[PDB]
Amino acid sequence: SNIVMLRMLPQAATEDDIRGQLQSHGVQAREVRLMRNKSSGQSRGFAFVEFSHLQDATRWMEANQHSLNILGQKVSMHYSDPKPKINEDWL
Repeated sequence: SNIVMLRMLPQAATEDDIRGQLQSHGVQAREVRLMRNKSSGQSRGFAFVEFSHLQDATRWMEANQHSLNILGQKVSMHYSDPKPKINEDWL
């Protein structure tokens, strides 16, 4: 899988906090879904982070033993899908 659902985030965390954590492991995020949007609803105490490479999700997962820590909150990580297999990317 290349998606990393980050459950148990705080309200206060940002898209940019996560950019920091990804880059500390030396992993690009392809995309980040954490607050900001309003519309789709990314502002709940989770993220839906996606990687360019299926291995890279597993990289960030296992290199943190399947738990991160952002603004002190203990965050869990879960594959919410294998990959986005929609035929559209603007729907």
